[PDB]
Amino acid sequence: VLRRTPLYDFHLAHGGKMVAFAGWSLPVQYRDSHTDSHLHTRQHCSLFDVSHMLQTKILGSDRVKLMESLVVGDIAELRPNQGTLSLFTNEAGGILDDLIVTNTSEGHLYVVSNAGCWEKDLALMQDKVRELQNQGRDVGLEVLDNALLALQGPTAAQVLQAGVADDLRKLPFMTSAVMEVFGVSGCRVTRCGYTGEDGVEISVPVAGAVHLATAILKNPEVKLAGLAARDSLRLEAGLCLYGNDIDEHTTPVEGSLSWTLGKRRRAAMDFPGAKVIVPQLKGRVQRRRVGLMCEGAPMRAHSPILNMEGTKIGTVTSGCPSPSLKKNVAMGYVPCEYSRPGTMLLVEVRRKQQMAVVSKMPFVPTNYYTL
Amino acid sequence: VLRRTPLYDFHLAHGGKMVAFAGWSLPVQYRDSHTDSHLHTRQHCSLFDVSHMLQTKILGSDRVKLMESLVVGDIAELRPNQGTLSLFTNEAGGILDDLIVTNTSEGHLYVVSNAGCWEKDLALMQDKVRELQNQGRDVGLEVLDNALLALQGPTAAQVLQAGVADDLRKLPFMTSAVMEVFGVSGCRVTRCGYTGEDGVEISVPVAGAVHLATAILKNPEVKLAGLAARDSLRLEAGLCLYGNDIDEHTTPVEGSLSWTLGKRRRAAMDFPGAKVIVPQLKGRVQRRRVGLMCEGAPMRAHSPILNMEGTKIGTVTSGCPSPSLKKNVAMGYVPCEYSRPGTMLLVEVRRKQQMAVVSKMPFVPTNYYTL
Repeated sequence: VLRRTPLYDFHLAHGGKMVAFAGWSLPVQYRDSHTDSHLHTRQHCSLFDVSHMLQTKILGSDRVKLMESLVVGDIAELRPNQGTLSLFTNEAGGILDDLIVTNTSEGHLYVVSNAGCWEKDLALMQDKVRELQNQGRDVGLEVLDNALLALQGPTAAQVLQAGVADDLRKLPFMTSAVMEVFGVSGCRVTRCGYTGEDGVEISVPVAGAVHLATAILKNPEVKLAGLAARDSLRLEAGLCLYGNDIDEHTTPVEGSLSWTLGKRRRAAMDFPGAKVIVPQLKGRVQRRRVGLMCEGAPMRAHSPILNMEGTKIGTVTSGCPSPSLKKNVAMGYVPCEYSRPGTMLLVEVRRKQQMAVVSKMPFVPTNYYTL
Repeated sequence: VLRRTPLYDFHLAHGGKMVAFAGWSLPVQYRDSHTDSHLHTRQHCSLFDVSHMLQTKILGSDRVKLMESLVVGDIAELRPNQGTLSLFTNEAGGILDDLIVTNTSEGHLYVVSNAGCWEKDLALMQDKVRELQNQGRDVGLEVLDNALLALQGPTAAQVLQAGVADDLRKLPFMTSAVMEVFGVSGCRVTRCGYTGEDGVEISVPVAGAVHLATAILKNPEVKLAGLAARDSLRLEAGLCLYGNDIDEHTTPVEGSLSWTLGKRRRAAMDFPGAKVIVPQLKGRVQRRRVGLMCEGAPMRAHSPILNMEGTKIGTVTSGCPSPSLKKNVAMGYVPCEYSRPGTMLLVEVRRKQQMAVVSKMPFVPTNYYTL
């Protein structure tokens, strides 16, 4: 039995083709092809339903201490209403999940993590809360019930602007604020996304979720976008998909996510998994996540990657055709000496080797709104 | 990595033999044999750590409507601070989990459900919360972070009475109240248990959990008890163990839990699976959960139950030696014609047919405290 978000009937009413995703029923696409939906997102904007993601709040005076004991980012340095992408890492340096953490001006941390890792992540945070409370510290956690919508694309901001009093130009990439959206009070708008385009994510009380979705969709610039387009868009943007490109068996260094380590904590070697991660940062690491491009048929997950001498050196973790570049793009792991952009490699596609080239990611330049 | 309750160290210092249980680290027993611990519980009182159980609060003016859309009991009829055992059912009439729900004098329902089904149960309630909010109703859900202790036995009330101002003789079976216990304020004490004896359950803030357990244990009447004893006690008491005696393929009627079906609920047919369940109340049921007793080798779960001619008619769901009766006890399903107490049957024990007798449950008379 698949779980349903507050927009379930909304999706079906608009031609959504529902499929199973992390135990939820979500549209893989609607009436337009996922390829056209993908292109529409980069020229205008698309609305995605991400209400299945886990939304939590960390309360208490020791909220930052709790969070930093679990993630690799510089959380203390976050200014009010400023957030950062980060990772949950275990003592061995493996990635438990990727997330976004925001320091709200309400005195709490607002966290959003993967739908497919909600049981694991919630238990992890609960365990830490329990640990700290037993030590007499002040901390707590709340699971939010709000729906979550993502409006992404070059015209996403202007579409939302018609529904908010706040001048969105004051909401730079990775900052957020609580505002009334299209009549719905208590929404949190964050300048973020999973597409590489400018965009916002809206945490909206369920009672007003459908109203908000409809209000946004009424704008000619907007079209709904499903799972397929969401995947091709994030891949072109060089963004990881937990469970595919990174997992508990990959550290932030192997995953080419060294940038997620907080500036202060990286230099101090003070973060979860540092004993394994630091030596890798210095160079002692066996593999690296790289981007790959090729012609012909698309490279797919689990496909072997070989050098020109017939030796298997790695595996593709994600891959699909790129509508924006009209080439096939993919992510995979290869030894460091084969990770330089421009390197030619062989990838098994449909039981036959195809010539591919290592490419620097993102494949499609991002268009974030920064000051 | 096993999750730890706040009493992790407490258990280790008291001789607790830790084992994995639903992803948590809990003592299967301590220094005393589980059979002696069992006998101790029915003569004095034992302390059990059940902090791994899911504790949730349902908020809002429509909290009762929400819970009733998920359970089979008459929740509205519960007096302030009165609770009842109930069941989450699916549209097929099967049971998703058993639970205890209390209608607190505050503005919320206090729910306690199985650790082994927390992911399932939490998702069920959270999704229903969102569905009702979408419909314009007022409801919410909070996951409590408190520990949970159960003090069970004929001298349990006497022991706890030394740590509370409230007159426990005025706290009847299945009623509860917020109290300061042994110096720890904000605890919720409920007159309930999983042993058949008189007893209480104490929801206590993590910060004061160890203090409370330590204080309770100072009284010589008390001895810690683990999982093995917990299981033999509940079985003798005729109490179900979700996943064993009842599951998604057993209705409340087949599971001999017709009493959990609310009078009003039966007439309204407004609970999941009512179309299937209610009709069975007439007698249209193919099987029924019963208690079994025998000598020699213990009856074990999954063992076939046969009539005296040797024809298979059912299956054992739970079984273990009974310290209180000095015989073997078990639960299982058989057609209604063989459910009358005293019925002679055969059970495949250690690959051999062994004679058993259907026994009325509870096997051991309960000692619940009622006015």
